Amino acid sequence: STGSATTTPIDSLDDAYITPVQIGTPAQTLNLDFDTGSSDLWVFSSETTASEVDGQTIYTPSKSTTAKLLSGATWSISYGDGSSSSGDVYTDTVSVGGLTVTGQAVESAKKVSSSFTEDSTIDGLLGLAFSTLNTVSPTQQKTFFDNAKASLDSPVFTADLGYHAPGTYNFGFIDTTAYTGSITYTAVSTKQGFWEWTSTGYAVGSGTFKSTSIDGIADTGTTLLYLPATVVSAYWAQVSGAKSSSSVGGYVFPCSATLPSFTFGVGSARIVIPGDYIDFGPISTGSSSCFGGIQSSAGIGINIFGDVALKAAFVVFNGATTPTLGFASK
Repeated sequence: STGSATTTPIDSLDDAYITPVQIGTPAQTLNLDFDTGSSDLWVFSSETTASEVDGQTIYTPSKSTTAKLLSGATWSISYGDGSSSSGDVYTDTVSVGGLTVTGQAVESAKKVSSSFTEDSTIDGLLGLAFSTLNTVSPTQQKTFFDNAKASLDSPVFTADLGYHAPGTYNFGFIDTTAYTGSITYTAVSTKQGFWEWTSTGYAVGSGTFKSTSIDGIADTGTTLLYLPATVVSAYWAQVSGAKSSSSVGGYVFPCSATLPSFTFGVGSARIVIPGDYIDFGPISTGSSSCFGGIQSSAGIGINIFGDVALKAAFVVFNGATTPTLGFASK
């Protein structure tokens, strides 16, 4: 089997991407944030504290003939950005882009943090990291991909995120028309439960490539590119007037600037992030200070190849017995 679904930016800045997911019978379609940095499929629901729902579409398990309470199971997750959610668990039929999993754990939120409430466009998350990170207790549950894997034509999914435009998540096949040149594959460590890999270096603009190992994760659920402070300083040093602002929470730059590109290495291959992808717009409405899309990972504890990086590539998440990641230009 295969599946293919379009993923759409939630706003004009590509702050996140949503993908329609069918849950239950008859189908209830929710728009979920596909997150290769976590491993829980959770949704706003009829059980979510009413004051914490503001515009989201909810899953109502009582209206699904295939929903079953997973008795005694609870979940609770805290994300790197300090957001959180928790609740109980149903199993139900879940389909993405024509690919169907029966008996998928659907984690129903009883509580969500303010950042989730305030984002009316995101109805929940669909985790695509390794199932070892799943938070369901006392019986850990599998991700949608893990459940689908054996049925797929090939045990892979691909992320093809757009810049200020829709893109595609495919399951079970590699669309050879969706990228240019060749796909370069690189090793993954699953030790921390992430799609963790090592970039071979970087360049800023038309500058020389610096060969250096940068361990990080491929994370579709993180907006920005978070890299070591040395790398980030080298980038922003090429933008007149750019500075790190403790009050704003990262590097800002004059909105009048033209940003240089940023290149990252994948083995001997190179992925080029155009400068425009690094512009996240005014820090507040009407400001001439703009927020940067490349930020320091210092104090996160891990480097994160988030959407800023991934949207410059066609990315293969190869879930074979020994997982790997593939990157191609597009």
